[PDB]
Amino acid sequence: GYYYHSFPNTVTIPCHHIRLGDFLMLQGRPCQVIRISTSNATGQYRYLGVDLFTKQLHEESSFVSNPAPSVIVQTMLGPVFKQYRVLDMQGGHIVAMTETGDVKQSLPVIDQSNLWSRLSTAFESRGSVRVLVLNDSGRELAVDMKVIH
Repeated sequence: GYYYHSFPNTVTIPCHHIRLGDFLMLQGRPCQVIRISTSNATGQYRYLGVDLFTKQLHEESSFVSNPAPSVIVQTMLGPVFKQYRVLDMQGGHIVAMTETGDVKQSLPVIDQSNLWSRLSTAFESRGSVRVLVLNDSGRELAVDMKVIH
């Protein structure tokens, strides 16, 4: 929103800031966007994405909000990520630890954009590596990485 005018574990993203490859909630599912089009009927943006967990395709159109006179905004929802430290890497999954010390013994890593390989080289050469983590009804998934500098 803004000052208050408004547009779970999701943030509102204006559509002009959405690009191919971004993660969005489509039909309630975390997806990587693979196509952006415009509806002939409504003129709104339409998003086609691949579910990060199930790999199924989902489509959803933007939501048009009009919170104030002459303010008209198309938005989608994106997921909120958690950042965990990486303590160990064993056979496609990692031992991670949260900001408060909570150990996650077997966190799977998404098979996407060479993440396991990029994570391993960054881990091999550990303290500065973080994983970005999404949750699907209790199921956590490492979907990206970050080296803190």
